[PDB]
Amino acid sequence: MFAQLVAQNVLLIDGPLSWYSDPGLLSYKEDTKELVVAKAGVYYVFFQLELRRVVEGSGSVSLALHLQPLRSAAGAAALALTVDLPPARNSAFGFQGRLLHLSAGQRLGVHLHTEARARHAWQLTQGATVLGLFRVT
Amino acid sequence: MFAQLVAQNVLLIDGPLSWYSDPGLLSYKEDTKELVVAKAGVYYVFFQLELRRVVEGSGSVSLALHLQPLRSAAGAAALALTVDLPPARNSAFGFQGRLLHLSAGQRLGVHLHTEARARHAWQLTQGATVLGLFRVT
Amino acid sequence: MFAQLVAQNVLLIDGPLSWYSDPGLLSYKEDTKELVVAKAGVYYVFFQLELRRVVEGSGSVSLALHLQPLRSAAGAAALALTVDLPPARNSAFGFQGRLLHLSAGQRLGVHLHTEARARHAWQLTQGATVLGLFRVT
Repeated sequence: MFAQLVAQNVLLIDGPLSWYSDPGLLSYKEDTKELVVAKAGVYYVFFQLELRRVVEGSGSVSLALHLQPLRSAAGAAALALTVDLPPARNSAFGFQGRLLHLSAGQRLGVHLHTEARARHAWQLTQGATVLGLFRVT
Repeated sequence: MFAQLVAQNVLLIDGPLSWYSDPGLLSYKEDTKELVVAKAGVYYVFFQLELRRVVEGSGSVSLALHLQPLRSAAGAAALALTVDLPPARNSAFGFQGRLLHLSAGQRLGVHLHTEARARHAWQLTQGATVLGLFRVT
Repeated sequence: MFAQLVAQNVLLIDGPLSWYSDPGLLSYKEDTKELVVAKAGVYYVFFQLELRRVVEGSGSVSLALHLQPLRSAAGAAALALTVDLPPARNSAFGFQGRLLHLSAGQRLGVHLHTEARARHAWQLTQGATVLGLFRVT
């Protein structure tokens, strides 16, 4: 039991990422942009983000994995990655992984936020933003 | 067979980290600040460190995983992470993982060192320093 | 089914890395500098690169994992890591992992490229460049 998805998005538009199964290799829902877990268990979950400067912009970008229905109003992220974008090093890269208890039926969604002096200046390297997981149980 | 711990420490005081089991989810010893492995085997082991600037400080911070009783006077680290702190990007982040042969009964300890022009200026983001592992055997 | 290799190379010479089994712990071929996979399956594959400034140089360094016989003229990398080297932070570090479908008999090779204003100025920290993997199947 495992999965790996690649993000379609290259432009830095805030909100949830759209995914597609990895060509290289539970299921995805294109309508809500939500991965859904079938088997309950402890999963190793990782994601990865590359950025390329395509110009003189700066700031930071954030990925956050949110689990299904929130189950609290607090809205905590199960996984979160921050990457700073230098002003004029034309690339930036983040990797993070950890163990997660996931429930049978639990939807997963990934959100991108960018607080930058130029959201136009950088963009995601196409094919280089990946969410992967496998069951340790 | 797996585990994941979160560091209590936010202040940058040198010496061994204090841990607690992840709320999200072999055993820990609070007295010596040492995780202890029950089953022998090859484990994937990872740790993760986030830092936040809370001011104009700089330098670097280091995490090192040391295995149990040293078994040599050399004192080599099984796992080690270095993160540089820029002077006035208000955050810094390190992730590292690798495969380790671990012995039944082996204690694990994690040490933090900081060589900085202001140890007061940065601190660990609370909940964001994690040590995790699972058996590949 | 797993493996972990450490790179012999410390100097920043372009081309394929030479490896050796991890002292800490399918097979390696010293003649072609190629790891070879025995059992078919989905593997979690990771690599790691540390760099140390040993002087006033700058630029970037790249690792790329290429799979066996190319099977296309395109020559895409299954795994790729980029690390920028600041001019006068005396260290740099990259980690990346993802899930890969690997074929029985498939050779793996890792290539290092450096585009730098001084390839002489930085070098790989000895023992700190690692390629590891384990089967998720």
